[PDB]
This record gives sequence, C-alpha cells and structure tokens, in this order.
Amino acid sequence: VGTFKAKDLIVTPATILKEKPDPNNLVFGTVFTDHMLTVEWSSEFGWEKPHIKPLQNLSLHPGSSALHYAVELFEGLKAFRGVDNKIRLFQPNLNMDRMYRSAVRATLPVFDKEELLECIQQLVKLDQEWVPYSTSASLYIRPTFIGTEPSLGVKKPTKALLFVLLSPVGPYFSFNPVSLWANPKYVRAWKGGTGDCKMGGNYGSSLFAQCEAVDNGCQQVLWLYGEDHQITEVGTMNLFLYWINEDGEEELATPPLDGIILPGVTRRCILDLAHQWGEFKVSERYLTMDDLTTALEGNRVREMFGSGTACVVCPVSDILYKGETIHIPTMENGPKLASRILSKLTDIQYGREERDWTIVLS
Amino acid sequence: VGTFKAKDLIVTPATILKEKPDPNNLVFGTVFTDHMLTVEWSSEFGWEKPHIKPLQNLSLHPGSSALHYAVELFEGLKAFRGVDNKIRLFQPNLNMDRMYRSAVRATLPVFDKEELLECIQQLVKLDQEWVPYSTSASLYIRPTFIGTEPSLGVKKPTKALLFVLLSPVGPYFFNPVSLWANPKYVRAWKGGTGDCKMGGNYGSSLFAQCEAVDNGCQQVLWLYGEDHQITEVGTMNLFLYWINEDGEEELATPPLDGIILPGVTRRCILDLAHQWGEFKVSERYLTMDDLTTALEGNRVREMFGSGTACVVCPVSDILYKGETIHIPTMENGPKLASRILSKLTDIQYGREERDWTIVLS
Ligand SMILES: *Cc1c(COP(=O)(O)O)cnc(C)c1O
Ligand SMILES: *Cc1c(COP(=O)(O)O)cnc(C)c1O
Ligand SMILES: O=C(O)CCc1ccccc1
Ligand SMILES: O=C(O)CCc1ccccc1
Ligand SMILES: [Mg+2]
Repeated sequence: VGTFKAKDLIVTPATILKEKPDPNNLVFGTVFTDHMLTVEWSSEFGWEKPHIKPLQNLSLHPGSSALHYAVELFEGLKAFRGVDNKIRLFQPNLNMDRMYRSAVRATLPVFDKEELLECIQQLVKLDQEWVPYSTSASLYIRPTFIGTEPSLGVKKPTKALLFVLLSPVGPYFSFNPVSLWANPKYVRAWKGGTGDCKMGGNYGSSLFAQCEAVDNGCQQVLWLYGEDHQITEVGTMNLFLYWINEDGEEELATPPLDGIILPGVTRRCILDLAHQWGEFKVSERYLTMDDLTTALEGNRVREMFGSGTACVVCPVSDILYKGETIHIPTMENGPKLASRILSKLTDIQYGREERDWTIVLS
Repeated sequence: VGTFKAKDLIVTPATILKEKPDPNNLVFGTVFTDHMLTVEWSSEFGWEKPHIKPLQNLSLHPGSSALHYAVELFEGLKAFRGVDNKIRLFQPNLNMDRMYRSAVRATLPVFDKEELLECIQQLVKLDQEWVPYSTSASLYIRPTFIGTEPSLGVKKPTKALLFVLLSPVGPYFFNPVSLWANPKYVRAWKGGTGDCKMGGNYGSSLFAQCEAVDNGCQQVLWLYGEDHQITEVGTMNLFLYWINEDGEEELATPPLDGIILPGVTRRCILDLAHQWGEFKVSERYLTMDDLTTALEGNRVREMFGSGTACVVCPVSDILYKGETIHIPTMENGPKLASRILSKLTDIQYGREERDWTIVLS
C-alpha cells in the first residue's frame, strides 16, 4: 500500500500550443487543454511517478477491464479566474474525499488525496491561461481512474491508470428552466448499489432515458424510486424543493443520503448555507410525486431546482408524468431562493467575496 | 453507411505467430490469439470497413465515453473442436440477438447481425489452430463494443469501436464451489439493466466478489428484495434440483423478470429438462428461507450454476449470516448436473447431431 508523490512530478511540456477558444462559444466537454496528468499503478510495484505531458490518446490493451466490466470512476470540479485575476478552486478536498471512497468501492487502489490535489494544482498551473478570461466561464477538471488489467476474468485489477483532463467550459445560462421526463420504468440506483459514488457504471444505463426525454420535449430526466415514486435526482444533479410543508411551515427539502443519492458538493454547500441562514426549516427527507402534486393543488410549492457542478442551480418549470404536464411555479416565485443561492456561490467562486471554501492556486 | 459487411473485410496477417499454450494450464481470459477484429463507426460517416489484424493495443482518446460513463457492452461465446475435428459454434445467433438488443439499450449504433457473425467466423478460421485439441477446452470469443466519443457530456456517442478478441480456455475457475451471500449488495434491480451484458453491471459487483475471496468463497450468491430471493451465482444462472413444497421433484430457476441475465445455457437446460419430462420444471422465485427449510427436510438434491464459461458448476456451500450452509449436491452424484454436462458437451463437441451447432465457415 502507498501513493504517488507530487514532489516526483515529471513535466514534459508541449512545444506546439493550441489556440484558446472564444469563452462565449464554448460547448461543454468538447475542447481540451495542451496538457494532461498521468500516473500508472501495478500490484507488483505500486504507483509509478506522476507525469504531466501533452494531451495524447491512451494506449490500452483491448482486454482492459475498464472496457468490459466498467472498472472505472471519475470526478468533476472547476477552476475559476477571479475578478482580481487570481485562479481559485472551490471545495476541492470534498472531491478528493469522494474520489478516494469511490476507488475503494470499485476495488481500485487508494492514494494520498493531498498528493493528488497538489498534482492537479501544478497541472492547472501549467495550463493556467486556459482558465477563461470571463466571469461566467471556467476550467472543468476531470480526474478519471480506470482498471487496465489485460484479462477477461471478473476481478480486482492488478494494473490501473489515473489521469486528469482539462476543458474550458462556459455558462449553462444566458436562467433557462428545464422540463423533466418522469418515467418510473427506469431506475438510476438501488439500495445496495453504487449510486452514492461517482462510478462509471451508474451512467451508462441512463443515455437511453435521456434520449427518450428529448424525444418528448424535455431537457432532463427526473429519476423516480420505489413504489411511492420518490423523486431522487434530476439528470445528474441533486434535487431541492422549496415549499410550505404538510404542517404549514416554510421548508427547504432534499432527499436524504440513504444510498441511492449522490452526495454532491453543491448539495452540501447549499445545505450549509441554508442551515447557517437559519430562516426556514431544512430537511433531508423523502419526497414523492403525490406529496408534490398534493402541494401544487394547495399552492404550497414555491420553487424546485437541480444542483451540481456544471449548473450550480437549475430551475425546474415542468414535469411530464402519467401522460400529463405538471407545471412547477418556480419562475413565478422569483425564483428568489434559487437566485440567492446562485449569486452567493458564484460570488465565492470568482473571489467577489472571501470564504474558506476557495483555495488560490499553488 | 448503416452497416459494415464481411465482404469488405481487410485482412492484415501477423508477421510472427505466437506459440500456443498447454490446454491444461489455461487461466481463463489471460492468453489471447494472433488476430483481432475491429470496426470503427462515426455518426457522420457511419460504419468503416471491418479489419482482421494482429492483436494490438487500442489508441483511444482519454475523453472516450466508455471510460467515463461506461458506454460499453460485451458478449461471450465459444468455438469447439469436435471429436471429428470439425470446429463448431453453439447457438451463436442468440448471442448476436442479445448483443444487438443491448446496443440499442446502450445507445450504441446498430449493426447487421449476420455480417458480424460472418466476420467472427472469418476471424476464428484464420486463428483456427488456437481452438484447442482437447474435449475439455475451447476457444472463447469476446465481441466487445465501446463508445469512443471524445467529449465529456453524458450523451449518445457519435463515435464507437466494435472489436472481437479470442482466448483459449479450459475451466473458468467437477470442482464444487462455495458461495458468499451478503444481502447488503445488489447486482441489479427492477427497472435496471441486469438483463443485458452491459459493463456497468460488473463494475459494482467487484467489491462483493473480493469480499467473497476474503472469506474463501469462489463466488457471490446474489440476493434481492426483503425476502432474500436467490437470483444468480456470480455471473452464472442458478438452478436448484429438489423436492418442492408440494412434494414434487422439480428443477427450478428464477424467472426472466428483468433482474436476471437470459443465459443461453440456462435456456438449453430448460429445453432439455422439458424434453426429458422426468420431473417438474419451474421458472419461479426461490428464497434463502425456501432453501433452508428445504435442507432441514432433506429435500434438496443439487444446486448448480450455468453459463458459457462454466456450462455446469456444482455448489457445495453457502456462507450467510455468519453460518456455513452445506448443500448436498456432491453426495447426490451429482446425477442431474452430470447428465446435463454430458449432454451439452456431447452436442458442443459433435458426438451427436444438433440444430444448436453450426460448423465453421
Ligand atoms: C456528479 C453528480 C451530481 C452533482 O454533484 P456535484 O459534486 O455537486 O457536482 C449529482 N448527481 C449525480 C448522479 C452525479 O453523478
Ligand atoms: C453471462 C452471464 C450469465 C450466463 O451467460 P451465458 O449466456 O449462459 O454464458 C448469467 N448471469 C450473468 C450475470 C452473466 O453475466
Ligand atoms: O455537475 C453536474 O451538474 C452534474 C454531474 C456531471 C457533470 C458532467 C458530466 C457528468 C456528470
Ligand atoms: O459464462 C458465464 O458463466 C458468465 C459470463 C462471463 C464469463 C466470464 C467473464 C465475464 C462474464
Ligand atoms: Mg443483411
């Protein structure tokens, strides 16, 4: 057991540089930077030294287990160029904590979280001119970790690769509210499954549901669970509901961490904000379609929104379910809370206000 | 171009051929033959021509969606060298049907099933001396299909690679196995993708499979629901031979309700067992309680797995809730299991005629 170490970094700088794109025209996940990070591991010898080097294709044995049995996991986080022109990461240690836990769930080897973070910082620092010059764009950071065992046995891999990609991305907006496809025939995650980790195999199974959703005029899938049709998540975002609850109290509600919900960083931040403001009840609790339709009949719903790293906050206007369109009155209610959370988090990400949630580049 | 064709195959033979392994030293899945099949697809241009070429690494964009969101799926079938020295496939059209259906569910591009089986046969023929000269060994064929979309959004890929590897194998692991049963982990769920061979179903199973080895088990027995239904034996279908609750002799296996892989072996064994008509045959739910109550009454004769890699794998023991639960499979012959193994191998190795085999092209 052990870890690679950032002090052993080997840097092979590119000698031909790609042109930076316009920050207003960026499509998500499609343009990549000049460099990547790579680190090899074998059970025989452990972790090899980390490399930063020019972006390149991966050379993989076709029997690699990432390709047959989904022995894989990823993370997502961002670097933000401040109004003061300092580049900041936001809650990055939470992503490392999650990554490590995911590795263990997947049977990939463990590593030292602080050491990975430092390696990420030096990567971003080398490609730092790729962090956009714009207050509603950013650099998305994709750490990825795959089994490369050359063998078709289903088992723990004895070889693996950890790598990191960088991709400048732009605003999810200029506030666009979404319609949701709620079809109970599909289930993202089950008790005793891996839905509370960022493991590749949770996502394969959902491209078909996203396609069905667009064919019916919807932008995202609302994931339902169990016999009472609990509402769990929105696409790949956590779900919040701002309403007057069944006892007539103003409440922010979100599903609890009971194994079928991914514990988002955004989710966490929001809950901490809500707790600290102390202005309404905050509840991690079960929410069903009927709870929801009953609330709508009695004018109790203020706002519904997704949260996650790509969107930050994503207002919901409509849910399609049992052959009908159910309107959600989010945009008619400001959306006051959603806009508050958005301006608070973006103020922090871009250094418009001080916070312990940000780290300035190393 | 909506589908590739076998007649466009481009064959690049290898310069130096590797030495074949010993048929009685084979570790499943570890030795590969001289050549592979590869077919590139893109949204814009459709399917490129298929190529048979030397086994090589794949060169993949690190953004490739197979690596991030498990946009991927596979199959598993076998070629068998006959006692008559004719090489045969076993119900391969069923694997093609299943691969196509799973592609549709993965949002991978569709392909002409016949043309793929033809390409596969041409790949086997070129590597035919790898089909081992032994009647307890075979050549494993591994069609595999991955998204190679170089962009990070979760979406239908606009680039894909279809490839086939071949691997000589003996057994997968009568060697009876012991099974680890921990209901804390679930393999697949209703409204999920457990009824197809998508790579995501296997990623999540690994932790449990390691936990099984830590306890001296060879496999995981997958349990489901609050009543602890017994679903599958690792990656094999599960069969139970017993006296049922109405006092009838019965072969039982879980029904195809979404959480169970519809194995080719499983379907053969049910056909055989209907054909013999010596005992009841039921696709029904079975629980750990059904099992332990039956054992207490000395009602259980045999329990075994069945899948391509291991056609019949008997089960002696299950570890559950801190106890070991002995299963008396090996002290009842195991007659049924042996009858089944002997018939399927008779067919697969050509000792009898059958509509389930196809002789190599
Ligand atoms: C990544 C992800 C989220 C959002 O998590 P953040 O850490 O806030 O970006 C939500 N749900 C699912 C299923 C996810 O994969
Ligand atoms: C492959 C597989 C089977 C049986 O497969 P065959 O087509 O009979 O080889 C059963 N269960 C699971 C989970 C599998 O992956
Ligand atoms: O970050 C989010 O809003 C959802 C998580 C996500 C983002 C990009 C690709 C896959 C998952
Ligand atoms: O054939 C089986 O019994 C299960 C299918 C399988 C075999 C080997 C590796 C992955 C899946
Ligand atoms: Mg045709």
